[PDB]
Parts: sequence; structure tokens; C-alpha cells
Amino acid sequence: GGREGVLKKLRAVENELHYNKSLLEEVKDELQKMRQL
Amino acid sequence: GGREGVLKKLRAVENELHYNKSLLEEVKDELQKMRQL
Repeated sequence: GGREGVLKKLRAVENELHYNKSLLEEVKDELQKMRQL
Repeated sequence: GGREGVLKKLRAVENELHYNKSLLEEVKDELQKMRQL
């Protein structure tokens, strides 16, 4: 039960997931785009 | 060391992953749409 290198690792994980999230939204926006042009 | 801010962080992580999951299915559905049939 020390301190937490674990929290630090989870924070990186959650930041990396938010980065994949903005990219996925970018893919989605680009798709709902070329469903026109 | 007895409680868990860790659990809380993991719960936000897992929720964020389920959000990317629905968007990824929305991408795939949109793709299998603008396809052959």
C-alpha cells in the first residue's frame, strides 16, 4: 500500500485513451464528411 | 493505502473505453454503409 507509481501509470493511460478518443472523433467526422463529397 | 482513488481512476478509464467502443462501432456501421450493398 505505499505511494502510487500506479496512479501515475493510470494517468498516462487515461491521457492516451483521450488521445485515441479525439482521433476516433476525427475519423468519424471525416467519414460523415465524405458521405457527401 | 486502505482506500482506492485507484478504483475511481480505473472506473473513469473503463467508462472512457466504452465511449470509444460505441464510437468505433458507429464508424464501422457508417463504413459498412457506404459500401457494396
